[PDB]
Amino acid sequence: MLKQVEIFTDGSCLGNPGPGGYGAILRYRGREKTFSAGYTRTTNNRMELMAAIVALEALKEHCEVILSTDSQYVRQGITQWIHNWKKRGWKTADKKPVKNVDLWQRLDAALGQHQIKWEWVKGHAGHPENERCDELARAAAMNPTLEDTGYQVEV
Ligand SMILES: [Mg+2]
Ligand SMILES: [Mg+2]
Repeated sequence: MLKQVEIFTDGSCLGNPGPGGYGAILRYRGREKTFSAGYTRTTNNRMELMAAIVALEALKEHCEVILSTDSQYVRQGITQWIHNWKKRGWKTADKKPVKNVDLWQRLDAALGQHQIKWEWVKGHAGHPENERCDELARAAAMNPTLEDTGYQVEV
């Protein structure tokens, strides 16, 4: 029996690129734990990944994780893209580098540590933990303290 935990994630960004942040909630037994940090120039999609990465890397043993997010980008990557990446060596079909490969690879490493059941959510409405993660992410985007060193500036 693996430890059973719940993770909720969201990203937020004031531009594209602009200041942004991530928010994550990790719930196990009774102890609830929040994660957030703000970055001076990033994208929403990079913050969506960081939220999952940071919450997963926090786990210090093999767990059964229920991971809830409304990110259509993470969903597309998890369910549509990463299988192609793993047989093409993390390049596109045209042999080009994959966008955000630094975070996708880091997320995939953390994903391999646990038994993940993904819960895709249509929207914040009717999901209080996912809306709290948006609040956490937005709060960090309004008070950025770090640089997103992996963001390759597209502008
Ligand atoms: Mg989001
Ligand atoms: Mg958001």
